[PDB]
Amino acid sequence: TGRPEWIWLALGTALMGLGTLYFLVKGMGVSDPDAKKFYAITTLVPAIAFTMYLSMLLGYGLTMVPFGGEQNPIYWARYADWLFTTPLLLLDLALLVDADQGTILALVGADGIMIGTGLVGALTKVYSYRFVWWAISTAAMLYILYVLFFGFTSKAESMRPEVASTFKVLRNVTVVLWSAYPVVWLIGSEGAGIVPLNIETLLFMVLDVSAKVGFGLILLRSRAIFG
Ligand SMILES: *C/C=C(C)/C=C/C=C(C)/C=C/C1=C(C)CCCC1(C)C
Repeated sequence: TGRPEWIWLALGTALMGLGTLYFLVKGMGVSDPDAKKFYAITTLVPAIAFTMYLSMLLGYGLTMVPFGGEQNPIYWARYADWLFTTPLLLLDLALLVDADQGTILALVGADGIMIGTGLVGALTKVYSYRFVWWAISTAAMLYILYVLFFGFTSKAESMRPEVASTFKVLRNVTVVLWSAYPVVWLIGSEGAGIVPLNIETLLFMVLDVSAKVGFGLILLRSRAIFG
């Protein structure tokens, strides 16, 4: 069907795949138990993204939703990806600063809410109500970011310098990249329809690769994953 955005879905497919393979090869060679746990989690992240990117490329995960007097193209496949990838990334961060079980539960719960309401909003047929779900989803995102910035950064002060320094960089990459998603959603096809789907796809691809492969390289190349 040659939709304008396929080139970005194809490029995201390739980068997510390359990233996954490389992390897989690199993780299989490691013998430290703790480093292996980080490797399995981190490898799974782009592996999942890969499948969803490839599916969308082949014409799946796309549904037309009515609102604003138009049949708007909505890629729901993105939420099936993010439902599992975002909490795994949070787990990597939590294991890094040795966060408590209660903290992890709250972050994942908040993450599930962010993705769930995000998807409900992306499927809502009442234009103005789309933004109510988006508002609720962004709020949950802000809760998560608050915890990583105020809770975790504090927690990282119990760890060695290199562990705290690695966490700060990953914390900063996450805060910057994650905060951008709601904005893209708002001005894109899911929201105000200002930015075209092809460009929107290009934007999500850059953020996704960065948030997963970029994040992954930073973490797995560090000495912080060793027990
Ligand atoms: C690999 C994917 C990552 C790191 C995805 C992060 C996605 C977000 C932080 C998404 C946030 C959203 C909102 C705040 C509100 C509207 C809908 C979402 C799900 C796009």
